[PDB]
Amino acid sequence: ATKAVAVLKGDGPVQGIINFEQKESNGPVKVWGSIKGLTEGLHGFHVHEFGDNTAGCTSAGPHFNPLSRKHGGPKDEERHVGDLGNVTADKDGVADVSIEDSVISLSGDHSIIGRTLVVHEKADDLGKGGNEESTKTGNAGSRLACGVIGIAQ
Amino acid sequence: ATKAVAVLKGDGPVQGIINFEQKESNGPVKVWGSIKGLTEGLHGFHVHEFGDNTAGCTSAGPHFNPLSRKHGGPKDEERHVGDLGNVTADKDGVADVSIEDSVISLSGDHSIIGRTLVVHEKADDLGKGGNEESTKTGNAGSRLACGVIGIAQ
Ligand SMILES: [Cu+2]
Ligand SMILES: [Cu+2]
Ligand SMILES: [Zn+2]
Ligand SMILES: [Zn+2]
Repeated sequence: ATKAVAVLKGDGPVQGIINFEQKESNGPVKVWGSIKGLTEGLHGFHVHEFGDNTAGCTSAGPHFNPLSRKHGGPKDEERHVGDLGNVTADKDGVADVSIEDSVISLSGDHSIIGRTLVVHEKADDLGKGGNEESTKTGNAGSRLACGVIGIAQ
Repeated sequence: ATKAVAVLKGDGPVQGIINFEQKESNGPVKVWGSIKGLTEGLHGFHVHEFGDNTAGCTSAGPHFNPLSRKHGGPKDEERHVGDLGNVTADKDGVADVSIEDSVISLSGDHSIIGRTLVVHEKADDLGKGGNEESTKTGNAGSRLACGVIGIAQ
């Protein structure tokens, strides 16, 4: 898959469309798009294991983590594959997302296709917060909106 | 993936949740579940190509057809990989689904993971409807509800 897409929808204001592009299977993938209805500031943004939205964002499970690593930030080695960090929402509550990541992929074992993109209530502390939650979730709070990552063109 | 799920939802009442299970990579996918809000009778059931929902069901594109054959029903040679036939809606408008299929898959070129499951307005003439549209859609009409097929536990 050179391209994927996810429509984030939630039980509330937050919604947005996020796009993933991988030009070759070994390449970095770029994730760009808009999330709306956020509060201003930092919000955790991750790919969660399951593409299951039967119980909303809660059925997606924990961060996608094929390597059984601990939680980190995108630049950390000790991170989970789905740790894309934070995205910032401006004053109008809008996140113009722009991330480039080389751990996640749209093909093979680290494929994020069919899994869930989630945008969180609070900032992800990037595993630097010094308590067990930090290394699990990054203390990023609830899942405001989520969507299953699907194949695009 | 041994399991997958699609939460079927659209612009009106028609909604449902369809599960997929494939016990070995080279064996059949069991699909099962219920849709609701359907008019009594038969409804086209197909996996469309893209799991792109930016435009609702409209952006999902054509029937997933990796080997370029023409539209058929689940049991034809000349079928498209996404051609899963028709579900039947009872007088309360609930359609229960049990399908075992050997052409779709949850792994490899035929993988329906990350693509869009669509329940249609009208019935699929199984491609044997005799006309140029029949050989593309089976005349199933509007996309009433759809979901991107995600990986499940
Ligand atoms: Cu998360
Ligand atoms: Cu169709
Ligand atoms: Zn994580
Ligand atoms: Zn077809």
